[PDB]
Amino acid sequence: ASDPTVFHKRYLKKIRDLGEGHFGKVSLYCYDPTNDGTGEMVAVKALKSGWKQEIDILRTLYHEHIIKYKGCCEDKSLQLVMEYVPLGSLRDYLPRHSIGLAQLLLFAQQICEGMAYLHSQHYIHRNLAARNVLLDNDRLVKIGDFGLAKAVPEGHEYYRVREDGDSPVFWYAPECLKEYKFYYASDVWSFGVTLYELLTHCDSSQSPPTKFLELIGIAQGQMTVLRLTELLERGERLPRPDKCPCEVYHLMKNCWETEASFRPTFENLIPILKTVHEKYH
Ligand SMILES: CC(C)[C@H](C)n1cc(-c2cc(C(C)(C)O)n(C)n2)c2[nH]nc(N)c2c1=O
Repeated sequence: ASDPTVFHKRYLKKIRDLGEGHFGKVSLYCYDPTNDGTGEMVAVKALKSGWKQEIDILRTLYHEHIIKYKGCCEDKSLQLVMEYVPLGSLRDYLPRHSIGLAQLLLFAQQICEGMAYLHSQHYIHRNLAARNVLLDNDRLVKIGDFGLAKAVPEGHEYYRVREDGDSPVFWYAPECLKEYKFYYASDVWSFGVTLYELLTHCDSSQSPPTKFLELIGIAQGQMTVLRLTELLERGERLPRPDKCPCEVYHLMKNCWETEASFRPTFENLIPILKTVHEKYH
């Protein structure tokens, strides 16, 4: 008799490494607390100011399309225990599997469902990329890696953070690149980029950073963020992917409205994506 959210190191046996989450390596573990021979698979992220904020946030969320908090283990450091999403990320999935257009439109829809909820709870994700969206057994999107997620203070529209280390700047709106201000609408921009990725089946050669650097026309370096910002401010965007319908590119372009106030909300995007998914099913 005790708290299920408390995980004990003696019953966690590591199967393998899964990947590098932002601010923490994720691994796969078998948790057999009752020694019944089977236990359960779980994902475990090792964390070292806001270095716990991913646990603080993710434990307050309950939704089918957001990866589910299970508990913690601190037997200095901390291990976030999450559900194991067994098919991994879309970035590594889509290039290795054949996937139709409607199925892609359905993954996009699910992301919006999860993100509408997230924003309702007054959080921003700040890391919405195909790489951080995971598939379960039924090919259901679970949104993951809340390493950069923040609580938007109440009454406010954005949150200001200048990340001392790496961040996904090729998924980031100009206000993010320029003012380090992250609105709810900024996550919609990232979703837009995430949908571009979907439709390119995450071909690395067509990936947002590959594309954006070609368009900038200058080699990667200290001035890139500035040039990317000036490029996006001139209204250039990622190209319509091959065999992507015009109507679906328009959706991406609307999520890519330069000024953040003119972008769709995740609420607004849900009916639209259902209707467009229907049209191509
Ligand atoms: C969201 C990413 C950044 C992290 C690393 N991540 C990865 C996985 C995963 C990775 C794989 C492979 C294909 C082997 O690399 N699989 C099958 N699953 C995973 N599963 N469940 C989770 N919560 C979870 C996760 O967070």
